This record gives sequence, structure tokens and C-alpha cells, in this order.
Amino acid sequence: DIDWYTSWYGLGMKPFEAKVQKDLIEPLDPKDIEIKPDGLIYLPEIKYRRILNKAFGAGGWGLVPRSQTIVTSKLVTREYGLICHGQLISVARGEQDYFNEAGIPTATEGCKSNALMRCCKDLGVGSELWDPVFIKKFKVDHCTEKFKIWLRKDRQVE
Amino acid sequence: DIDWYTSWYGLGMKPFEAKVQKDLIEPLDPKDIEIKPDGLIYLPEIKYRRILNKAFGAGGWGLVPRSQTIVTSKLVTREYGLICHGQLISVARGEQDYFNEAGIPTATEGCKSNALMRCCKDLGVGSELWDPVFIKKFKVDHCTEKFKIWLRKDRQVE
Amino acid sequence: DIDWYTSWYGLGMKPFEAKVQKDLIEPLDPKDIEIKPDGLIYLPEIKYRRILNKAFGAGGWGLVPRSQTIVTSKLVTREYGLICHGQLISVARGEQDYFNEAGIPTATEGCKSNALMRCCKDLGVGSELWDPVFIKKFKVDHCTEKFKIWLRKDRQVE
Amino acid sequence: DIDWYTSWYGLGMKPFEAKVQKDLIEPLDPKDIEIKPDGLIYLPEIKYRRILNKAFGAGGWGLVPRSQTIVTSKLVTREYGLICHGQLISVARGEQDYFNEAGIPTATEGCKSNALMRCCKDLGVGSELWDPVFIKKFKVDHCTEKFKIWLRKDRQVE
Amino acid sequence: DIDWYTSWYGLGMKPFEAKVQKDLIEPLDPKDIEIKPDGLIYLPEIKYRRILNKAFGAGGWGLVPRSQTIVTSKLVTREYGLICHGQLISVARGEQDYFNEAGIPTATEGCKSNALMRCCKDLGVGSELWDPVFIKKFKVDHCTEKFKIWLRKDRQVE
Amino acid sequence: DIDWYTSWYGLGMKPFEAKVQKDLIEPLDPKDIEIKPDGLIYLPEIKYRRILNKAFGAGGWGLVPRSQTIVTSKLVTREYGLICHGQLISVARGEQDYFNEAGIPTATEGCKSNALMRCCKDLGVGSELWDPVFIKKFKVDHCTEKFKIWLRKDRQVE
Repeated sequence: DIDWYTSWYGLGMKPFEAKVQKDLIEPLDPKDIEIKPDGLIYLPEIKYRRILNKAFGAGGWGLVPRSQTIVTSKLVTREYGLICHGQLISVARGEQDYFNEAGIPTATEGCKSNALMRCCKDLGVGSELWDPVFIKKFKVDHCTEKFKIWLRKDRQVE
Repeated sequence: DIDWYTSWYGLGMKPFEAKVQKDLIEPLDPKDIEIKPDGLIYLPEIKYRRILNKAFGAGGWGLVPRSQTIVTSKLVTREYGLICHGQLISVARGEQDYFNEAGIPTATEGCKSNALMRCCKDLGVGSELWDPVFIKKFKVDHCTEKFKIWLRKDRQVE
Repeated sequence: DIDWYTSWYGLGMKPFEAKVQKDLIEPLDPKDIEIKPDGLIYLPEIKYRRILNKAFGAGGWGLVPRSQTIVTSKLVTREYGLICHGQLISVARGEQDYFNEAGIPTATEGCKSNALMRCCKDLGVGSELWDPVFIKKFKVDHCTEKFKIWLRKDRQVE
Repeated sequence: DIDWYTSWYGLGMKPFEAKVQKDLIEPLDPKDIEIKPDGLIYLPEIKYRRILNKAFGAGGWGLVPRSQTIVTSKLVTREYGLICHGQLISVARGEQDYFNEAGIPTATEGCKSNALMRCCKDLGVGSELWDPVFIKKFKVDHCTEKFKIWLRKDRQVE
Repeated sequence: DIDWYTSWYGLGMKPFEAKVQKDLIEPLDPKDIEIKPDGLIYLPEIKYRRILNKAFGAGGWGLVPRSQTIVTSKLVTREYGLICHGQLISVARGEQDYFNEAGIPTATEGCKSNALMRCCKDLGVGSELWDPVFIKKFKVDHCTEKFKIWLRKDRQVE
Repeated sequence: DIDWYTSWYGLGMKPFEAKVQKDLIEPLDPKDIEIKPDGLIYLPEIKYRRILNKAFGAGGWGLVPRSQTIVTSKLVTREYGLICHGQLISVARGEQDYFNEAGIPTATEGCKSNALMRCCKDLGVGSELWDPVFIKKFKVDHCTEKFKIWLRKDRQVE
């Protein structure tokens, strides 16, 4: 049994079976990838959990908080660590903006999922989201600009 | 079990199998290598994780923080150590600039990845990025200058 | 297990196998050797790591810090010790200049690598860099002067 | 395991095998021997390490510091002890001059190597450097004077 | 294991094998013996180490300090003890003059070697240097006077 | 193991083998015996060590100090004890005059050897130096007076 709020068990101590690693590094479908109005591309946070459930399984992974939450005058932030298949994988800080005091609690879920994608970096899940070769190819094959902001070829203005 | 926030276990105590070391010292594809406007060449931080996942595996490596974060009036810095295949490899300080207070938390990921590439030095991963013979050959074969700043032969001004 | 921040384990207690020692004392390629504008010759810091990875292996060596960092009004300095193949080899102080306060953290990597080459002295790696017979032959065979500063025969002014 | 900062283990307790001792007392090549402008002859500090690596091996010897460094208004000094083949051989104080405060850290390597040659006295390595019969023969066979300072027969003024 | 800074182990407890004692009492070559301008004859300090290395071996002997150094307004002095072949042989005070404060550290080596020759008395090494029969014969066979100071028959004024 | 600074081990507990005792009581050669200008005869201090090395051996004997040194306004004095062949033989005070403060350290060797001859009394070494029958015969057979001071028949004025 492990105190996952402070422990580091299993970190780096062995890799998963080849089947798991294959499922972790499998390429993304370009249909799943989004883009902000100012052009930053991203993968929605439920897609990471779908890949995690595919690779390890439900109940085969989980986040733990690793700190107190800090509430600044504009932002909510906290560290979370990612357990997978019985060993710690990563730790990352997460963030979320909030615009009035009633949002301070709701931002916590944004914070948690924001930490999740960061902890997914160290698994290689969706690695091509971070690769400039992929980013600037994607912005040509699958996106466009309108009056000035960015959109996909199958989305509309809001 | 190891307290990776303070331990030094496995450091230097034996090298990996020849297959792992071969995958660590394998040459870079020049298409993966970027260049700043003032001419400094670099390899994007996800490429290091791809090589780490190739050599050791997902879950076969990981960073731990090794200090408190320090937040200066312009910069966020922290030490991180790199565990690989059940033994400590390296420790390095990382950095990231920030330009208004809402960026102090986001800089932490830059900090972490900035420490990662430094910890990758001691593995030989992408060693030719540091070699002047390679640097000044690369600036001729694959890069150019325009009005005055530097670019690749397959990039454009921003 | 060893507290490499304070221990002295293995120091001088036996030499490596002949194969390792041969790879440590093998001569340098004169193409790898650089020269400062005021004439001081040197070998770039990644070349030492390439020889270390060749002789011992990746994960078969590593630096540990051996002190607090000291930050003077012009310089960053720290002691580091060099572990190789399961035994301590050397300890050395390292240095790096810095010219404004935002550089204090970045200088740490210069400091570390500056300590690394010093710790490499006690292995014989690149020993001919220190030999006056070699230095003044090299300055004739492979270097030249221009208006007054020093350069290689295959380099240019900056 | 030994605390080499304070221990005296192995000192005088047995001599090395005849092969090692032969390699320690082997004569110097007069080409390796230098001379100061005011006439004092010396052997450059990397040559001692070459003989040490030849006799014992890389990793078969090493210096430890044996005191705090003292920084006078003109000089940096520290004691170092020399471990060889699993036993302490010698302890000596080392020195190095420094001329502005930014040199205080760099002098440490001079200090260390200055202690190394002193610790090499007690091995007989390069013993003829200390022998007046050899010194005044060498100053005739291999050196000369010019307007007034001393030089070798294959060196020039600086 | 022995704390040679305070111990007295082996002192007087048995003599060496006859071969060692023969090598210790073997006569000096008169070519090795020097003379001061005011007539005092001596044997240079490296010659004692050559005889010690011949009799015991490299690593078969060694000095330890036996006190703090004392720094008077003109002189540096310290006790040293001489270990040989696994047993203490002798303890002696050593001396060296110094003429400005920058010499205080350098005098330590003179101090150490000055103690060494004194510790060599109790071995019989070079015993004829102390014998008046030998001294006044040597001053006739091998030395001379000039305008008034003393010299060897194969030396010159300085 | 014995704390020879305070112990009394072996004192009087058995005599040496007959061979050793014979070598201790063997007569002096009158050529070895000196005489002061005011007529006091003596045997130089290296001769005692030669007889000690002959009887016991090198490493078969040794002095230990037995007190702090006392420095009067004219004299340096200290007790020393004489170990031989694994047992304490004697303890004696030694003396030496000094005439300016820079001589206080050098007098220590005179002190030590002055104690040595006193410790040699209790062995019978050179016993005839103390015998009036021998003294006044020696002053006739081997010495003479000149204008008024004493000399040997094969010495000269200084």
C-alpha cells in the first residue's frame, strides 16, 4: 500500500509490455484535433482519457493531487501526479482561469484535466500535437483563417 | 523503494544493454532540427521524449523535481532529476521566462522540459546539436538568412 | 547504496579493464579541437561526454554536485564529482561567467560542464590538450592569426 | 569503505608489485621538461597524470582534498592527499597565485595540480627533476640564455 | 587500521629483513653530496627518497604530519613521522625559512623534506654525512675554497 | 599495541640474546672519539645510532618523546624514551643550547640526540667514555694541548 500524495513508487523502474506501449504511441486521428481562435491547436481532454483507458484500462490508472490548491486573483493551480498500471509515471502542475469568485471551485476540474494532458506528455500519448512539423502541416491541411481568427475546415464562428 | 527527491541510487553503477545505448546515440534527422531568429539551433522538447520512449520505453523513465521552484521577477527555475530504467542518470536546473504574473504557473512546464534536454546531454541523445562541426555545417546545408534573422530552407517569417 | 553528495566510495581502489583504459587514452582527432580569439585551445564539452559514453557507456557514469552554488557579482561556481562504472573518480570546481542577473541560472550548465572537463583530466581523456609539445605544434599545423586574433585554418571571424 | 577526507589507510603498509614500481621510476624524456624565464626547470602537470595512469591505471588513483581552501590576498592554497591502488600514498599542500578576484575559483585547479606534483615526489616519479646533477647538466645540454632570461633550444620568446 | 596522526604502532617492535637493512646502510656516492657556501655538507632531499624507494619501495613508506604547523615571523615548522613497511620508524620536527608572507605556504614542502632527512637519521641512511671523520676527509678530497666561501671541485660560483 | 608516550612495557623484563649483548658491549675504536676545546671527550651522536643499528637493526629501535618541550631563555629540553627490540629500555632528559629565537626549533634535534646518548648509558654502549681510567689514558695516547685548549693528535684549530 502506498501514500500516493508523497510517494514516488515505480517511477522509471520498468516499462510496460509492448502491447501497452504500442497503444500509447498510436497516431491521432486529425478529426479529433481542435484549434483556438488565435491558432493554438489542442486535443480535448476526454480524448486523453480514452487513450489511457484503451492502453491501461479503467481502474488501471488515476490522478492523485500532490499539493494544496493555490487560488490567485485570476487563476487556480495545483500539482497532480499520474499513476498507471501500479507505478507512478509523472507529476505536473495544472492551471485554469476564473473570472468571478463563484468559479473558483469549478476551475478545479479544468485544473485537474490541464494537469492530466501535461502528465500525458511523458507517455508519448498524442506526441504529434507538440511537433512543429505536424503543427504547421495540420494548419494547412485541416484549418483556415477568417475575418482575424483561426478555424477548422469543418467548424464555424462563435 | 526510493525517495527520488533526495536519493542518488544507481547513478553510474552500470551501463544499459548495447541495444539501449545504440538507440540513445543514433543520429538525428536534420528535418527535426529548428533554429531561432538570432541563429541558435535546437531540437524541440517532444523529440527528446520520443527518443527516450524509443530507448527505454513508456514508464521506463521519468523526471522528479529536486528542489523548490524559485520565482524571480523575470524567470522561473527549478532542479529536476532524470530516472531511467531503474537508476538515476542525471540532475539539471531548468529555466523559463515569464512576462506577467499569470504566466508564473505555465512557465513550470517550460522549466521542466528545459531541464529535460539538459538531463539528456549526459545520455548522448542528440549530441550533434552541441558539436560546432555539426552546427556550422547545418547552418549552411539547411538554413539561410533574411532581412536580419535566421530561418530554415523550409520555414517562413513570423 | 551511496550518498554521492558526501561519499568517496571506490576512489583509487582499482583500475578499469584494459579495454576501457584504451578507450580513455585514445588520441584526439585534430578536427575536434577549437581555439579562442586570444589563442587558448580547447575541446568542446560534448566531446568529453562522447568519449565517456564510448568508454563506460550511457548510464555508466555521472556527475553529482558536491557543494552549494556560490554566486559572486560576476561568476557562478560549484563543485561536482564524477562517478564512473560504480566508483568515484574525481572532484573538481567548475565556473561560468554571467553578465546580467537573468543569466545566473543558465550559467549553472556552463558550471557543470566546466567541472566535467576538469574531472576528465584525472582520466587522461584528451590529455594532449594540456601538453605544450602538442599545443605549439597544433597552433602551427592547424591554426593561424589575422588582424590581432587567432583562428583555425577552417574557421572565420565573428 | 573509507572516509578519505580524514583516513590514513594503507599508508606505508606494503609496496606495489615490481612492475608498478618500475613504471614509477622510469626515466623522463628530456623533451618533456620545461624551464621558466628565470631558469627553474619543471615537468608539466599532465605528464605526472600520464605516468600515474601508466603505472596504476585510470581509476587506480585519485586526489582527495584534505582541508578547507584558504584564500589570502594574493594566493589560493589547500591540502590534498593522493590515493593509489587502494591505499593512501601522500599528503601535500598546493598553491596558486591569483591577481584579481575573478581568478579565485580558477586558481583551485592550479592548486590541485600543484599539490599533485608534490604528492608525486614520494613515489619517485620524475625524481631527476629534483637532482642537482641532472638540473645543471640539463641547463647545458637542452637550454640557453638570451637578452636576461632562460629558454630551451627548441622554444622562443613570449 | 591505524590513526597515524597519534599512533606509535610497530615502533621498535622488530627489524626488517637483512636485505632491506643492507640497502639502508649502503655507502653514499661522493658525487651526490653537496656543500653550502659557508661549508656545511648535505645530501639533497630527493636522494633520501631514492634510497627509501630502493629499500622499502614506492608505497612501502610515507610521512604523516604529527602536529599543527607553527608560523613564526621568520620560520615555518611542523612535526612529521615516518612510516616504513607497516610500522612507525621515527618522529622529527622540520623547518624552513621564509622571507615574505607569500612564501608561508611554499615553505611547507621544505618543512616536510627537512623533517624527512631527520627521520632518516634513525635508519642509518647516509650516516657518513654526520661522521666528522668523513666530513673533514670529504672537504679535502672533493671540495675547495675561493674568494671567502666553499665549493665542490665540480661546481661554480653563484 | 602500546601507548609509548606513557607506557613502561618490557622494562627490565628480560635481557636480549647473547649476540645482541656482545654487540652492545663491544669496545670503541679510539679514532671515533672526539674532544672539546676545554678537554671533555665524547662520541659523536651518529656513532651511537650505528651501534644501535648493528645490535638491534634498523626498525628494531626508536625514541619516543615522553613530555612537552620546555623552552627557557637559553635552552631547549625534553624527555625521550628509548624502545629496543620490542621493549622499553630507558628514559632520559635531553638538552641543547640556543642563542637566538630562530634556533629554538633546530635545537630540538640536538635535544633528541642528547637524550639518545643518555639512554645509551643503560645499555653499556660506549661505556669506556665514562670510565676515568679510560679518559685519562686517552688524553695521553690520543690528544694534546696547544695555546690554552685541547685537541686530538690528528685534528687542528678552529
